[PDB]
Amino acid sequence: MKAANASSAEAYRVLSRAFRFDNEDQKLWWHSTAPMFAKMLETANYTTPCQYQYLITYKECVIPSLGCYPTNSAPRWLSILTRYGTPFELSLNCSNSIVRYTFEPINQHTGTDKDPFNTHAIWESLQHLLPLEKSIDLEWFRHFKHDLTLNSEESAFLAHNDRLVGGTIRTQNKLALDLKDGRFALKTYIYPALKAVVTGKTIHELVFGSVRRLAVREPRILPPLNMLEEYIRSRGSKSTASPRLVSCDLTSPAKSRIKIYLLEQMVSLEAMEDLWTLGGRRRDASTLEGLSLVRELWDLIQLSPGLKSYPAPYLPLGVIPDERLPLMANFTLHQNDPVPEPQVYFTTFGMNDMAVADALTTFFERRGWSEMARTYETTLKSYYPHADHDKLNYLHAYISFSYRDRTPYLSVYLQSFETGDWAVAGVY
Amino acid sequence: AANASSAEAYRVLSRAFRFDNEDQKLWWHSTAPMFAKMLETANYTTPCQYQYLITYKECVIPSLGCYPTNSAPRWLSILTRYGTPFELSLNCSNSIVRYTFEPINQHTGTDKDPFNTHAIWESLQHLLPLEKSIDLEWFRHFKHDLTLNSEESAFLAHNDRLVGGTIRTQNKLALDLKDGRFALKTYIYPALKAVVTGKTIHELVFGSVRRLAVREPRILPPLNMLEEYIRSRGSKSTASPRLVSCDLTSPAKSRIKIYLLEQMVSLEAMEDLWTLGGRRRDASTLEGLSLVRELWDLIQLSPGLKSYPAPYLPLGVIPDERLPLMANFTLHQNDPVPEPQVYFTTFGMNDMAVADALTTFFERRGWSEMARTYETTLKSYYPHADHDKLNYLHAYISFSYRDRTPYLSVYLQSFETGDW
Ligand SMILES: N[C@@H](Cc1c[nH]c2ccccc12)C(=O)O
Ligand SMILES: N[C@@H](Cc1c[nH]c2ccccc12)C(=O)O
Ligand SMILES: CC(C)=CCSP(=O)(O)OP(=O)(O)O
Ligand SMILES: CC(C)=CCSP(=O)(O)OP(=O)(O)O
Repeated sequence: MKAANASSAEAYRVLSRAFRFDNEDQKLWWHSTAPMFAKMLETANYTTPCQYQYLITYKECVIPSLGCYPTNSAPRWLSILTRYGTPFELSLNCSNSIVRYTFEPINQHTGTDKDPFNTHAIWESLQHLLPLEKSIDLEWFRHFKHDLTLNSEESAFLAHNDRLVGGTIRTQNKLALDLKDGRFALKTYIYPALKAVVTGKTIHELVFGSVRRLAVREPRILPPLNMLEEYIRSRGSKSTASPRLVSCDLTSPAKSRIKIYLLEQMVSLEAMEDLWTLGGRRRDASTLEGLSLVRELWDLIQLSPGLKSYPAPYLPLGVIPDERLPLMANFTLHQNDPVPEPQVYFTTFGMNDMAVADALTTFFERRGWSEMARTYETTLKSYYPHADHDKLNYLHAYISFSYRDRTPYLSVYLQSFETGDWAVAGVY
Repeated sequence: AANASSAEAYRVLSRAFRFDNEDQKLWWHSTAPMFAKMLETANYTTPCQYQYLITYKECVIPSLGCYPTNSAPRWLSILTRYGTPFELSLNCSNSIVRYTFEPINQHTGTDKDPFNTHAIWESLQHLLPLEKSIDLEWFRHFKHDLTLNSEESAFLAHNDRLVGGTIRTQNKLALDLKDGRFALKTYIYPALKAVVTGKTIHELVFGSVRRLAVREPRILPPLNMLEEYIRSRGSKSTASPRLVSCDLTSPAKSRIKIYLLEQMVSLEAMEDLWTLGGRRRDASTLEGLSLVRELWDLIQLSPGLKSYPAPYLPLGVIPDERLPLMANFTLHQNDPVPEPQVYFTTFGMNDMAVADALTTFFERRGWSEMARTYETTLKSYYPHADHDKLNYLHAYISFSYRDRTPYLSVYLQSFETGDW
């Protein structure tokens, strides 16, 4: 019985017939990622015009910022975005059927001596996106980018001394788009790790210092920021959780979230709960309903528990993972709520994909997400229709969970590379 | 322009050798150019070069498992950060080439031997007839006490939640190649023993040496001192027992070396290991301490507490990590004080910088040849590498100060060398 194949997605096929590509890399990027992208839009019930709209913006504004087509045979920028270092990833917000994607902007100067840590390329991507969406605001972006990524002089200093960082993934910042309502919302992610190296500060001081400075002009972010920092400090100097990155929405400050992400090396339900409740600071009924769903997801997904080291910096393409990763959580500073809001990440990368898709579909059924439950596995398989589906262990990078307005919110972050007809065209 | 693949013994043996599978052939071409070039530059005689390379090819290569690639199942050895089961070291102070490997056979990693506790017996069987001075008395003792038996293996295999991402290596062998003969050593990793028995690695190792000391009372004093030193570091010590080695030679000639992993990478940490927390303060200890400090100053290890790294790295992935220090303490039967050897763990550091540090140290000791040829030879092992960007060749530099002689070895990535 012939099976569904994302390369048959009509919007993918039509756009392929329409599009001008002026280099090979972009063309490869399009054919590598668009089948899954178009198929995901379709199955998430985006109207046909919206499928076209989003795939065109992606092709015209984003693909030219994904650098050369990734192979193991030629140099490429390795992005912190995925374990394979590819600078593009789709996520399906399953609870709302919203498609999002994240990319790390890369341009000609990325990784050359003019931008050895890729701290400049993001401006050029913003330049292409800004005219498309009136609501895009860069005020907070500029602030965090200035405080938390390498400037030019820090870059040249670290490039000369790059013995200090060896094989460190260099990503400074990434952008993501939430696709909704014929519009998009823009988000950024900023990785202060190398900024920490060069300033001799810790990522925590950088992140919290920058947010405090911002709270001078935006006092409403201060109360959740204070609670967050008190929670972190309370975990002590041997905490298994450490600040890793910060995100904010690129819209007006009044509407923008700041999200502070902790890497949590202890994979256990207890560690997850502690993050969820900020060590028992959140005891409200809403938190507790959310908590029952965290526990349910924990029990379905069956992550391998225990302390997890940092993984190998990246996996070459084609390499089957043999690893399990730290959890993650972010804490959102809402301006209308004094208590930071958590979102937790079940880091499934390396786990059996069909098992994980089964855990997901069970969770979907239980939530009454009838259609999600019905279509999820079939659709997932269609993204990689030539794979040995039962042996895949690298599609599901993360499952997110938060509980917003008494509403379960879940996204899956999926390997997004060499999809559809591409493939034909020990210790765990 | 030097290239290890031009090494004559490697070229000539490559014309001579029968290989019965691809894996052994790949292993030979992957490792032999560096191994032959290393023997050449360490001034081994032509006959020794051939002799060591042949025994290596015939007795050892068939025990290295499938050729390591990222795209097929292989045994992941603790021996290297890439899980490859072969590594050459050069004892720079004596020009002695040594190598370590983890025996692997057909049953390794299967339900007949899921933790690779049996393969070693087969490798020993191949080596024994070549070296009369091999003795297994202490080896049998330690392996018995410190590695999984068949029963514990099946239990652990059925309960591998208890293992998780842990590298499973039970035991390794090393050959010191001197004077047309070789001395055999073993390294025994009691980590999984500890899981199944409920013992700490400390209890296992010290318990095992104490049971041995019944038959060999002379090892007891340095063992008591080592243990008193370790106990003195308390339950939150950043140093803990990791492995044990002994020579596979007659007990009267055999050293037992107990290894501590030291997560605190600092000069202070290294000095404390060197002097066993101030218990060693004789002139010879202090002379050695000077050299330790000088090495410290030259090598410039990234200081601070180092976490356990990823269990292993995929081949081809350059590291971004810095690792704990190591030290071993030797129990000599004629000396009541355990003798330390410390390890500067350079893995992940810029290799040319480390090579420059080493060259300077060689100069200062007047190892004038060592200093002249080291960088050149090192480059010739990986002649197509972007040498200045390499940060994974030097795994470790060892140092001890033996009968008032500086003793130094470098442990080097030994994989895909020469014209690979
Ligand atoms: N790979 C990222 C985590 C991540 C996965 N998907 C993402 C999408 C957007 C931002 C971050 C992510 C990290 O290690 O930190
Ligand atoms: N890889 C070993 C240390 C080591 C490096 N080279 C060696 C050679 C022989 C024995 C041990 C080693 C460990 O992690 O414990
Ligand atoms: C998967 C990880 C670690 C980060 C991305 S979180 P995100 O911005 O996608 O979160 P939301 O869009 O707010 O759900
Ligand atoms: C490099 C590490 C951690 C261990 C091996 S020590 P070794 O047996 O090679 O030391 P010697 O041969 O006694 O100098």
